[PDB]
Amino acid sequence: DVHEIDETLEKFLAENYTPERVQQLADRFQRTGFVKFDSHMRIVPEELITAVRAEADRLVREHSVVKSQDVEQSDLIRAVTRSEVLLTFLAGITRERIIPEDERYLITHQEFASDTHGWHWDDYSFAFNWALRMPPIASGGMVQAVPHTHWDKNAPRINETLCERQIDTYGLVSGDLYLLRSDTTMHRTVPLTEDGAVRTMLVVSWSAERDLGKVLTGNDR
Amino acid sequence: DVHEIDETLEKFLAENYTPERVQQLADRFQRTGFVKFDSHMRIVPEELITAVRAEADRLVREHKERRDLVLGLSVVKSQDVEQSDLIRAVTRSEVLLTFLAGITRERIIPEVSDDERYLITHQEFASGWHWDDYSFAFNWALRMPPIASGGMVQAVPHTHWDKNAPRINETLCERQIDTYGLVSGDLYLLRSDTTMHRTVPLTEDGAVRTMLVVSWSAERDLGKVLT
Amino acid sequence: DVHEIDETLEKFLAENYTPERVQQLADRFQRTGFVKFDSHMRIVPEELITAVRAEADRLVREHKERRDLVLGLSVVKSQDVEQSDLIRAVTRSEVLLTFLAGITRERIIPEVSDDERYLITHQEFASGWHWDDYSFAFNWALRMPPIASGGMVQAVPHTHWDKNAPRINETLCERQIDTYGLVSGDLYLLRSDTTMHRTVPLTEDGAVRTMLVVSWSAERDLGKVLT
Amino acid sequence: DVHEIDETLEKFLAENYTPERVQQLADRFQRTGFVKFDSHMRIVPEELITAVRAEADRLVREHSVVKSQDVEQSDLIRAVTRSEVLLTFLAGITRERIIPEDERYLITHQEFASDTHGWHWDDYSFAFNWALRMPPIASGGMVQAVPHTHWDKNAPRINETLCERQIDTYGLVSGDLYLLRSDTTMHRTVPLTEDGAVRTMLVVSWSAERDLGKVLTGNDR
Repeated sequence: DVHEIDETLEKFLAENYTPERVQQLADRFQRTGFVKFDSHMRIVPEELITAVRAEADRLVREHSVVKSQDVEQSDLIRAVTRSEVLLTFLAGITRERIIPEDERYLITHQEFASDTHGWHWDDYSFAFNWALRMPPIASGGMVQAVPHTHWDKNAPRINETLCERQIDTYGLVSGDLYLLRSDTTMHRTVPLTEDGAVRTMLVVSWSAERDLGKVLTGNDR
Repeated sequence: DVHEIDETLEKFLAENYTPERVQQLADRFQRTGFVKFDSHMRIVPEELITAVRAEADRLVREHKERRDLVLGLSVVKSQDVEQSDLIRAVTRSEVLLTFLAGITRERIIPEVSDDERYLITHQEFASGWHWDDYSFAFNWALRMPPIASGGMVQAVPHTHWDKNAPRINETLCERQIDTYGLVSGDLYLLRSDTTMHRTVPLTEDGAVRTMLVVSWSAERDLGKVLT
Repeated sequence: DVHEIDETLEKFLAENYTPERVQQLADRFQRTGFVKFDSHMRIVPEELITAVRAEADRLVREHKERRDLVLGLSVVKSQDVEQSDLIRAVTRSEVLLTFLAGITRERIIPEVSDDERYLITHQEFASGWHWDDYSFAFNWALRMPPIASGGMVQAVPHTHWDKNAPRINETLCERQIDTYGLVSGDLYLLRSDTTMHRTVPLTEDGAVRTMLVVSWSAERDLGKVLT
Repeated sequence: DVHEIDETLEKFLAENYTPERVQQLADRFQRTGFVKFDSHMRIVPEELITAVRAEADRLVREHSVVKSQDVEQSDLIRAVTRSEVLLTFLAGITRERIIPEDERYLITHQEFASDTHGWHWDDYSFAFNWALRMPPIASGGMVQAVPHTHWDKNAPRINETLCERQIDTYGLVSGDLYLLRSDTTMHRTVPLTEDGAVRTMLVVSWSAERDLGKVLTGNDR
């Protein structure tokens, strides 16, 4: 199945997306920092999600959090998460070039009550996440997002940021994907409420031109 | 002071509120379920807040001592709070209640099932989402930790408590959360039956949070009990 | 049909609404001042809408003829609309009113000063922001032009009419405007005393807009008159 | 006074703005498409606004709308609206390079009832506008804005856009300036309600890198 992934996605995307539909998602992505690809808005065909899930549960059995270099050992994940077809398509949503170049990958695995990935920003512009396994909404695990913010590393003022803004909450079901503007959207996961609530996330980090400019200047400018 | 309290409050409110300001607050209360009375919007003069804080501190210390002397987050129950003449006077003031009814835009009935008229909570160590059974909560944030330590109030207005399926997390997925920072001495009025609300957990021991909570009914709550 | 109307409406509502759906609409009505009953949320069956549209068309044509025969945007006044048995039956239906009171979460009183119980407007040529004096407007968008021609409803909830200084444009600067597209046959319920609202101007001759407007009171409107 | 404008603005901005304040305005600009520089948030000292006003009323006396090449004849307006100090400062708000390069300038002048500049988008990323004269709010003339939208030139669907979004309204007083993200914020002016309501606007259009890329590709990509 390898190397044919490109044609498989180019066909799937071309059949399911008009340019106008992509521009509506671009509007939503700019407004909210967040686009969810659920069963009503698939971006990757179901067979490849089951495959990526299979690869992730295998890497989880040798962890919980799986660090980037371990995740990078999967050839399927590298092929999908760097597919020029997928990156070009998603740049219609970001309305800017995506640069798939560090901590490139990560697999979170939550299970015990109060499991959380607390409020934070990331140093890169984009997060492309696969919610391979998600507990029911009542068990927690939703993503929460505060767009149009920024990380002041000398005084992040997370709680004062919440007082100035409204929090969006996104429920996820197993197999959902989502794109996040991870540098200006403060985000977190909702703590798990039960033990035995399995939450497995593949996180993929990409850059924009602004992230290359920050590297070249060593400065937020 | 006794009936001097009502005279003090009437003069303070008359000196500080225009009809237009009251209507602006009423618009905010309908829109958000929440109105904060802070240093830029006092409703009770600062001298009375200090006195109410002293009374709440006394009740908390006495409650803690009595508990220690019997049993070996503290919560002062309604009947114990009610014994404070000062707290009873300010929180049942005809002047304050009538003023606030201009913001609720409906009658406030200072009657609730006795066990939940009043409450004082005092939190000293790091330690959820709900609705109440009555329309109004009038809360005195007598002592608040830094915003950075937590303790904010969060609110989701225009919701409802389905007692058979509360669906808190599904409600969060459909709505946006508002967060309100408080500092010591702030008061707030909350539409507690249609605003899903919680206290933000404190994330640091030694952050002290002392709240006086007062529950009031509206006409809908009387009817609900009757049917 | 006569009392067959109430039986038809009861069965239609019972078949199409769960308690959870009604509470969701009540949450939306409190939050936005507005609930649209469109093809995905019918409240009156389509056959009755067609019949009400035919009656409104008749009243408009008869009104226009009578005016032409005396004098040489048409507006059918309340007393003339009231003569339609069909329109009177559907708009005063105990079944419909009781159902909608689940969305308002308060009693609906189908009484208003007689001159403004009912209204039919009919607009045929290209041609403002206000509040009403009563809590509820139940509107039948019987004929609507394309959205591109205008005719939407815009709304700013959680406001109030200061009759001495309405300050429409200053209100707009403080709030966000909601816009609702309508197609022929849509109905909507509006909290007309706290939602500043307008019809979007039609920007094309030959775009036809026919509306049946019904005003209802809440308990606050009875009290307001009495005081 | 000419040529000293740079130092005059560099001093004024450095005394009145911390980097943190600029980043809060950046957050607001991304969220809303709109930052207002009123008496509480001046960007240009009062003496230069009175001067620019003086120049604009003169150009208005020989118009109403004053086209770009006529406006360009004013040396003061060119100096201020291309000041490297101002452009560099404002790029802290846009969080991207501003390119002051076509219809570079425009002076609208409204006066009779129902005067309006109807709903539209612009072809450039930024509008830097000077509300030199504004009637009272009750006479109209406010700016209205719908951010996170886009101009589909084959079917702009303005009214359907309003049905999907909320409208922001910004009141302006004489001397207010504002920065607008003019390509993704649908915008208009509120029609004047009285005759003799004088509304004089200087509009300055700037590009971003995305606008140069659209030129080079002839395409929205």
